[PDB]
Order: sequence, then C-alpha cells, then structure tokens
Amino acid sequence: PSKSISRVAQELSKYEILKKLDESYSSVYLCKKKGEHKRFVCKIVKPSTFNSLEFDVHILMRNNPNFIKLHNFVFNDNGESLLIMDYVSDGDLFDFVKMNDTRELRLNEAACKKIIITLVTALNDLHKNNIVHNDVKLENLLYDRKKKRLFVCDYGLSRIVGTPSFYDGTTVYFSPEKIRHEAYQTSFDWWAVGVVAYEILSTEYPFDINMDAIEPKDMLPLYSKPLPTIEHVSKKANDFVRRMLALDINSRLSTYDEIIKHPFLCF
Amino acid sequence: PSKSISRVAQELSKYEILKKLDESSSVYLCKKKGEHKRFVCKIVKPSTFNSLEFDVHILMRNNPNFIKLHNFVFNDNGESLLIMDYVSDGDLFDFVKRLNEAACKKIIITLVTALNDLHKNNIVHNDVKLENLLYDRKKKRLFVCDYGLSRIVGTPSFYDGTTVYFSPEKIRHEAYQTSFDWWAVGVVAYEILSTEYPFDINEDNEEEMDAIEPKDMLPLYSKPLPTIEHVSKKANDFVRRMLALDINSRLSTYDEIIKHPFLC
Ligand SMILES: Nc1ncnc2c1ncn2[C@@H]1O[C@H](COP(=O)(O)O)[C@@H](O)[C@H]1O
Ligand SMILES: Nc1ncnc2c1ncn2[C@@H]1O[C@H](COP(=O)(O)O)[C@@H](O)[C@H]1O
Repeated sequence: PSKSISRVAQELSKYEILKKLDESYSSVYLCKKKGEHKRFVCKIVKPSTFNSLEFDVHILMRNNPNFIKLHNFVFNDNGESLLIMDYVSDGDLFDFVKMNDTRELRLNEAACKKIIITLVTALNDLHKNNIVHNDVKLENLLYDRKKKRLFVCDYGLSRIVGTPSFYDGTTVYFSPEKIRHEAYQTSFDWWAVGVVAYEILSTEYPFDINMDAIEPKDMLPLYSKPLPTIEHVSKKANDFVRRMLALDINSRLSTYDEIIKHPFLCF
Repeated sequence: PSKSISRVAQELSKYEILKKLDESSSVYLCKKKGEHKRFVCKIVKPSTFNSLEFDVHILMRNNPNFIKLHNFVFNDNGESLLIMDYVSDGDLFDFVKRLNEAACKKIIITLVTALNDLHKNNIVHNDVKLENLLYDRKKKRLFVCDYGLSRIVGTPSFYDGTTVYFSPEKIRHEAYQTSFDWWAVGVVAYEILSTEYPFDINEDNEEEMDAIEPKDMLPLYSKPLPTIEHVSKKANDFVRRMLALDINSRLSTYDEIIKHPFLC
C-alpha cells in the first residue's frame, strides 16, 4: 500500500544501539527500542557476505525453545543487512571451561548430560529440514547457570544437506568427512557435538594440540591417536565421547538415533 | 553503529509504489528515486512466507535466468516485502495463448541449464510452468520466477503447486527431487513446441484443469503422446522421453536431458 515501506522505516527506526557485544563478516550489538525495556540483539552483516540460509534457520525453528527468535530482518544487495533477534543469555559453554574462571563456573556430569540431550534434540529438529548448523561449538551454545537454558545460535554457516562442502567454520571442530570434502551432512554436526561433549565433560579439548596455522589435513593424524580418558566422569560418559569421536564412522555415533540411545543419555 | 540502521531505513525509503500489477501475496510495480529502472515489490502475507523463496533469489543472484533480489524486509508480526527486478511484461503462457523449433530448442536449453544450476544447491523449484517462466519477447530472454513453492531435496512432499504439471513421483508422494522439475520441463517443452497441452484434457477449460485430482493424472500419462506435426523427429523424440511414464524410460537427470540429440 506504500505505507508498508515507510512503516518498515518507522518500525526499524525505533531501535537504539547500547553496546557492541562481540569481539569480520558480521558484528553483533545490544539494541533497544527507545523508551522500552526489552533488550534485543542486532546483528549487522557486511554487503555480499550473507548466507541466506541463516534466515531460514531462524524461521524454521521459530517455535523451538532452544533456537533464537528473529523479530526483524532487512537484507540489502548493495549494503548492510540487519537481523534483530532476542537477547537470550550472557553466557555460553566456553565460559564454563575457559582458563580465566573468576566466577567459579563449573558443569558437573549431570549438567553435561542435560545439555547434551537438549543439544542433540534441538539439532535433530533442525535436521528434519535437511539443514545442518555446520558451526556447532562452545561459543555458539549460549547457556547461563540461572536459566540453565541452552540456545543454539549463529546460523550464519548453516548449509543444505547434500551440497558440496568447503572449509568454512572452525577447523578444530571439523569431522573426518568434512576434512575430506564430503557433502554437507548431519554427521558434520554430530562430530562437533562430540567435541563439545568432551569439552564440557573434561574442560579440555579432545585432541593433541596447543594454532592460526592449523589446517584441516593436520587434524587427521590427531584423530588417529587415542582419545584420553576423562578421569573424573563416569564410564558411560567416557564410552559416549569415545564413540562420538570414533575416526571410523562405522564405529561412531553418527546419527540421531545412535546418539540418543547411548546409555549416557538414557536414564 | 546506529548509523547503519539509519542508512538501512534510508535505502528502502527510496522506493515508491507506482501501481499494482494484477486484478487478482500482492505484487506492485515500483520506482526508485534517481532510477528509470523499475522494480517489483511483492508483499507477502504474514505467517505464510516460504523462507526458501528468499534463498533461491540470493543463491541465483548471478544467474541471468533468475530474478535479482535487491531488498527483503521480514517482520515476525507484520507484512514482509521483496523488492526485485522488473524483467518482462509477459510470460511463456501469454506468449503461447508462433515459436518455431529453433526458438523452442533455445528456451529449453536455457531452462534446463538454469534449473540445473538451482539444483546444485539441492533446491527444486517445484512449480515450473508456463506462467512461472517470464519471457521478454524483445530480447527473447527467459526468467524463472515465483520461488514461493521451492523445496529442499529429500524432504517429504505434499500436493502443492499445479496438479497438471505433477510428475508420477510427486503424485505418489515421493520426497521432493530434481525429477519433479524435469517432468514439468517436459510439459513446458511439449507446450511451446506444439502450442498445446500434452495430455488428454481440455487445457482451455479452466474449471476442469483446476479440479482434476493428482490421482486422475496417472491414467492420462498411460496414453501415447500425440505427435507434434510440424516439428522435427528429434523434437518429438525429446518430448516423448521427457514425459515417459516409466522413469527408467525417461530423461530424469540433467546429464540425460542435456545429451539428447534435440538439445545437442
Ligand atoms: N541472541 C543472543 N543473545 C545474547 N547474546 C548473543 C546473542 N547472539 C549473539 N550473542 C553474543 O554475541 C556473540 C557474537 O554473535 P554470534 O557469533 O553471531 O552469536 C556471541 O558469541 C554471544 O556472545
Ligand atoms: N520481475 C517481474 N517482472 C514482471 N512481472 C512479474 C515480475 N515478477 C513477478 N511478476 C508477476 O508476479 C507474479 C509472481 O511474482 P514473483 O514473486 O516475482 O514470482 C508472476 O507470476 C508475474 O505475473
């Protein structure tokens, strides 16, 4: 009606920037409507860098409590594009394993079990759409010890199942198959889940590294070495991460059903 | 900073609605301040937008046979907007209601190539038809349009789109797959080469085309395809194999299709 256009300019003119939240293709800011309380997150993406599938993940998972609702989104071919989303938490799983722990953050085995069940279930829900998250890692799993609610975030590297893969994302989370340029598949996400599970359970990275120069093929020798036992977690928890990170996919929990039926995740 | 919001709002404020484009989602012709180039602004109803429509636009940005998207505004509690190129005042349907074989061969090669490029993303258009193929008669240029029913390969299917373009496999509720698009291409190819619908129903009787159930298409595919009189034997062989009921007798893949003598 031509009021829509100016309403878009009117609505998205209410938002005011409070701070920069992140540390690049994108930058994330704390936002707020003038005179209104609720805090949002406004993500500004550079021109000619947007992964259109990031929009789909928000929409497809709108009704899943472990994904982040998208309130507004403006894409411009010849400029910046905006995503205005909920602010869900100040913390993430990396905060609970990092070396600088001034706030006495810890995740015991029970907390890891619950997080992993939620993560696996949430990623499975996404996978029903034949989309993979493709950058699952501690920094993209928001969590705080008051809500204790897990939010999967940053769908900017999401991909359609079956398409040719390339070396996007974080190398040290690459599955053997992604290193070998196999098509995007759910097993990519499940391997990253395995690394996350090892990290929150042990507070250490599974494989033998200290790193800007680490390359995908450098990971393969490391995957061939024994996975260290996590000393102070259960035998079931150890058996879980071993089978999550088996080099041979034919010995690995590489599917939803395999993962969710393992003793560790059962009660 | 906040300057980015101002600029983002500013860019979209340059567009002005000129007129609506139907007597029938609503599509409008739009103009931009400082451009003679026209655009198409498509306002989609809240709650019913297929997110993948946006992806097809973006993924096919550099393909000349898809429509370029310039802006997209989404509001979870409002109306969403797509601002895209205005490419043509008509489509292959309007244009068929006298294409010679050579002209049809070019259109088919272009369409098959364009759709193959889309299929590299494991996306299927899923509503290929004459009315969704815009055609600039001046430049003989083809544009695939209306990605509102696009789907990802391997997801379960339902009876969306246009029944009379449904493949045997879509009628049988197989998962979405490239062959859905290729069957529709076969119908398009038959239509432009012959000016007629291949199967034994009155395509000018609207009520009947709209009412026919998917299951009732399958007996029609059993019948032999009428020969197209004044086109090549190669052309006739092409449409015959594009629309073979038995998929083992059908050109159901890009490599199969593009290697047929008619397209060589
Ligand atoms: N919905 C959100 N709510 C709260 N913090 C967020 C949110 N999204 C991103 N952040 C923070 O901003 C950082 C960079 O954004 P991103 O990588 O896109 O998640 C994240 O690692 C979080 O620290
Ligand atoms: N770029 C365009 N140029 C001219 N007519 C269009 C254009 N886009 C859409 N239309 C008309 O609007 C319908 C649907 O809009 P669309 O979203 O572009 O598929 C088409 O089937 C045409 O009738």
